[PDB]
Amino acid sequence: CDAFVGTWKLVSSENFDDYMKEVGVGFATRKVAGMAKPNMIISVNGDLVTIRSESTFKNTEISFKLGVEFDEITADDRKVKSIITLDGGALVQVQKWDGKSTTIKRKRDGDKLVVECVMKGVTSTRVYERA
Amino acid sequence: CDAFVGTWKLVSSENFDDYMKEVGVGFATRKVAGMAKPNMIISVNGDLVTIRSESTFKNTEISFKLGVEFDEITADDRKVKSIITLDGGALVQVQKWDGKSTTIKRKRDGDKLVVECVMKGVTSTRVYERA
Repeated sequence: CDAFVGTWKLVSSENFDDYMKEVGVGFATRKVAGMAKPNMIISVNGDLVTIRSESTFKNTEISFKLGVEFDEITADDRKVKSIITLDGGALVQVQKWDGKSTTIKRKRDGDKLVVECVMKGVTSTRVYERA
Repeated sequence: CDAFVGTWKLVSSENFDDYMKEVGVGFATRKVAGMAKPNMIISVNGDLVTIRSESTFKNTEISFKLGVEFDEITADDRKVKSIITLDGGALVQVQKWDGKSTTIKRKRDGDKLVVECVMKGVTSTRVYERA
């Protein structure tokens, strides 16, 4: 929502390759993804929130209503069911596929946007600043 | 053999966490191993070559005759069958366990010692200089 709207550029990443390993992403896609460093663009229109990621490798885009489950195809090409809710001022996303699940939390920290992704006890943290 | 004897200290590493992932090493051991940066000490006595790795985490040591298969327990605790031969001036090691195999090549490059480890198309390169 409002505090999230804008274009954000990646400043740092911790354990992202390890998170992708746990999600089962293959070596080549982990390599392209780790080189890509995508921007994040968030915008809101009525009750629909859009989150777009743009890079040379892949652009992704999801538009959703908070609290309504929807189909998402991830950058690493998983087809998942996602639900995003607003809790404690953070956007909390749960993605479920093949009996597995991962949580992606997007939260404000100071003037930054922090994305935390958790897959079975492995946590990755990516920090973004406004472009 | 002679060009290999001495104590060597790690200068750089490329793709080692990715190699350990392919060998099936778990997150915590990959983390301790990636932090450890072990020295390598090689010595020869008669027809027995000893290669020792020393770190805060684990010290490992193998003594072997070139061309004779032997039992090795790796730093990540796999129990493997190893054979090391001298080919083209490089020590070439093959480790086999549970129907899998990986090759570790130790070769001189200039004044450096280069260790290349290959597991199903993922290659890691570590470069050492004399201590």
